[PDB]
Amino acid sequence: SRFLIAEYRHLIENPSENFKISVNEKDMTEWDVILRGPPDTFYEGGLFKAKIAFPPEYPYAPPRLTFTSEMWHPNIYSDGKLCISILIDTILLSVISLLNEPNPDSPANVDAAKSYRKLLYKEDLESYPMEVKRTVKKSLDECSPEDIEYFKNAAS
Repeated sequence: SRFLIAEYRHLIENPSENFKISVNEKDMTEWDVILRGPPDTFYEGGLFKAKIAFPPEYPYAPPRLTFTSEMWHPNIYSDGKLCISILIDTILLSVISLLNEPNPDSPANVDAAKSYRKLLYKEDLESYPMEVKRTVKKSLDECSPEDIEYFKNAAS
């Protein structure tokens, strides 16, 4: 519980341009994140809620990451599991980077993968982007104006 608590205080002291964290009031072993969609990508105006659940042992076991928000990405499953093994500070900023560079190896969510392939091979130029803009719109709907404040703001 001790590294956690240092990292946690570290992050609250050092607010990030592109994620808010906070402890799950109910569950100590979970942090609620919102990570902002990378600009100049389909995820442009994101704010995607998810949960980092630390197992009992943590440092020994890796933290699990699950999106609350509906996501459209080939590497995120339909339930929002994103298997960390691909690529906390670092982990979030890595996930942000992955949103815009799907990994063609593990195709967690098939529909999103097909859809991305279709964009790449110029078979369908409209779906993948619009499927993301959907999850973006939905995310802001599901986002308290307190939350929306934090971000564009801590961008100056």
